[PDB]
Amino acid sequence: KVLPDAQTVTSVRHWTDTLFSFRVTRPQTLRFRSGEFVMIGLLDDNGKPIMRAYSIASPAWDEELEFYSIKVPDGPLTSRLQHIKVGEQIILRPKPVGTLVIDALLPGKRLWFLATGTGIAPFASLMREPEAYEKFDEVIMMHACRTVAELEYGRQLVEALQEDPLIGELVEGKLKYYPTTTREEFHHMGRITDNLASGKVFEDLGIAPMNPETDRAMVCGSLAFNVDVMKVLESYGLREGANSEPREFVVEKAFVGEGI
Ligand SMILES: Cc1cc2nc3c(=O)[nH]c(=O)nc-3n(C[C@H](O)[C@H](O)[C@H](O)COP(=O)(O)OP(=O)(O)OC[C@H]3O[C@@H](n4cnc5c(N)ncnc54)[C@H](O)[C@@H]3O)c2cc1C
Repeated sequence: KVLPDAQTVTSVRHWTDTLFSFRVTRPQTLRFRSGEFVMIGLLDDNGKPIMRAYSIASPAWDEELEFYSIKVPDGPLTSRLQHIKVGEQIILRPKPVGTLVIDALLPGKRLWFLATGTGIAPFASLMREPEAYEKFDEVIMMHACRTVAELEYGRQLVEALQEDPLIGELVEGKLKYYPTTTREEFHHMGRITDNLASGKVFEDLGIAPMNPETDRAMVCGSLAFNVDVMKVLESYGLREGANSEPREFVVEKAFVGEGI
């Protein structure tokens, strides 16, 4: 059974028939930076581990670890994981890594989180990271999904941040949220690549145009989504970097392959 690096589910919350979030106890010695991912999983029928990469959806200070997950019909992990219940366990490898970290960027004045689908997961972490509002004056969350229902987890998160009297102040008109659908009717629509290139996002939010001097960005989507967004960023004069030589943006795959 689930014994290796076992942690315990403390809460579960379903959002759509393809999306759910959950939280589990944190390993005692685990330390990470907001944005990083880890390996989790469950045993298959024969007792073999089914391991998968997951961004930690909670910020570094949170006492429990949060995850925002797809539900793949017939997906080896999530076909099983979607039916997880409080009190049940999961395997968790306490080896955080990744390049969606503030340290992997040149310091600047504005920070952009550019995501689609479950790619908002590392930004559910980072948007709740103190350092994000310390090192930057403005934090822009662009989230693009096909439907209004897929935006809800993210929408509730940002609502909680903007309303809470304490955080609401600490995040003093710094956090800007721009959700869009690409298929379903919604007050705000369009692909991140198009809304960034056209300059429409700037008019809607009422913000200064993208500037390589000051703007820094993180991209988390399908490989296809990362490619297109890289181009638009580079058109603005921003260059890809990392911990080795930090520049103005970083990208990570929300998953491998084509996507649900
Ligand atoms: C760096 C990294 C971070 C990741 N973070 C998350 C995360 O926080 N939340 C999460 O749900 N998944 C995340 N993924 C994907 C995750 O590792 C698994 O692929 C996922 O749990 C589904 O596993 P499965 O075995 O059920 O399906 P798989 O056998 O892994 O894949 C089945 C198919 O479903 C599609 N798919 C898989 N994951 C997604 C996704 N998240 N969104 C849309 N389509 C998908 C792909 O087309 C894939 O071909 C991440 C992947 C990487 C590489």
